[PDB]
Amino acid sequence: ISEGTTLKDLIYDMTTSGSGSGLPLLVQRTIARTIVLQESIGKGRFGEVWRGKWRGEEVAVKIFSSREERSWFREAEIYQTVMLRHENILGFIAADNKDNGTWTQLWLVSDYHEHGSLFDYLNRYTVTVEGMIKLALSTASGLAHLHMEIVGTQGKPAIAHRDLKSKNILVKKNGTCCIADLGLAVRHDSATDTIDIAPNHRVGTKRYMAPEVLDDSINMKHFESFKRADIYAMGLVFWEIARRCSIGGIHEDYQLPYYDLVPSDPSVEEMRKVVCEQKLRPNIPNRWQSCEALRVMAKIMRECWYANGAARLTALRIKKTLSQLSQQEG
Ligand SMILES: CCN(C)C(=O)c1ccc2c(c1)NC(=O)/C2=C(\Nc1ccc(CN2CCCCC2)cc1)c1ccccc1
Repeated sequence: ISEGTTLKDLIYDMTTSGSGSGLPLLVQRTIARTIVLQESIGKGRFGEVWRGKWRGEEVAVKIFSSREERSWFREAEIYQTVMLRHENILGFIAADNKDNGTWTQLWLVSDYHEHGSLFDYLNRYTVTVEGMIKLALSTASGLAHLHMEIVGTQGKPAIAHRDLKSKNILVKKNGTCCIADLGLAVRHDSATDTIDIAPNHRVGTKRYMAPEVLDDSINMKHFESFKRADIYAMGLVFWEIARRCSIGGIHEDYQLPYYDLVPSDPSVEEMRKVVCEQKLRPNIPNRWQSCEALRVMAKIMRECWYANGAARLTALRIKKTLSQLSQQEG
């Protein structure tokens, strides 16, 4: 990397390039070994997220442990060798392995966002009518790009998230959402009908798990079942976004789905009794019937919380309906 080059210039070099893939392997190795670590920003299920600084500019670094090498490679392979660079998808920068053995350092570099995740943003701030649509449209457009498959070698395979939640979705400076953490994700090619992962066990957060996954009725051979499972998880995220929407002071306190039906850190058996056995779904308050924006969101939510997978809406359908709703108020 030559003198005077900035991170903002590097983003343009990979996005407007001939191939929509990431930065070169030698360039990616240089970036990771130049990042000045400032402070630990947060932690999830795999690794620890740290706030770094490359040539003055703020950057996000995910330091993975030597034991969790599977989670590091899966995310790095999905972010690189596919061609997926979208506005509503986390802007990947670099992936590097420093040492060897038990003291192996696994790094994952991406764009930094001051507001943080949707979970931290909603618990701290109250959204407006126009703002609520912007967060929902971006989340719908994000998964629409992931599920979209372009056939002809130069395109991208169909990817299912498998673990969609408010903690996994980050919010940008302009109030736009970007999908993050693709460590548990699954790739699919329609030309040969093959899936990279080993399908046999349940994955992700139990709170956001689909009923088909919970009662083992899900057909793991079918890729559409994984796509439809993400739609149900997106509907639970859509429930909490519209809940914090204030129309003249009237707004509800931020709570996770099934907060009154399930406690913190739930088991497989406990979540099965609410979703599968009793067929209970998150409560939609009466005040939501007042305005158009809150009423349309509630209609999509019930059309995403179906017991049957095939009956649920598609990622492009939620994207198209929200785009028409946004045009009503600009
Ligand atoms: C390519 C793999 N990586 C690095 C990620 O997936 C990843 C993960 C996480 C982040 C990120 C990227 N970029 C960020 O800005 C990230 C995160 N940004 C962030 C930035 C600032 C805060 C502080 N926050 C506290 C609550 C009120 C609002 C401000 C909280 C989170 C982050 C880190 C840990 C858990 C949840 C969110």
